[PDB]
Amino acid sequence: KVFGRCELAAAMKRHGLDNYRGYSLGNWVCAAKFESNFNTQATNRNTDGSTDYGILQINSRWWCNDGRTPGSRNLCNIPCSALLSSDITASVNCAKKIVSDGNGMNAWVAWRNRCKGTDVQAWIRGC
Ligand SMILES: [Cl-]
Ligand SMILES: [Cl-]
Repeated sequence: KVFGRCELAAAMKRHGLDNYRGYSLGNWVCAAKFESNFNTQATNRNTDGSTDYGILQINSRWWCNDGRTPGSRNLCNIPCSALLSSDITASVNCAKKIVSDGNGMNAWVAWRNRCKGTDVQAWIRGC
């Protein structure tokens, strides 16, 4: 499914992402917009043989297991296929592990390049 902006903000808030590990909700909505365009089924293949999966583009080298990525670590202990559900539970739970690993939201390239440093609260305005 393709979430609307406020629809995703409300779901992310129910799943505990607002201010999680120091990141206000607008960070997570902005991240999803530029990572997946709010589509829970987005996938993108990388040069290293990994693939990024779902609404938050979680990577198959470090975080989820897709069975075809060399050097897999599966630190979220989840099959990547579960991250293509229209229900964001599995992606949120893995995102919480990622953002707790020591480099904050810098794991998300699109967030680093296109959200960080902007007024991210605008992404939840009007909701
Ligand atoms: Cl915010
Ligand atoms: Cl998989």
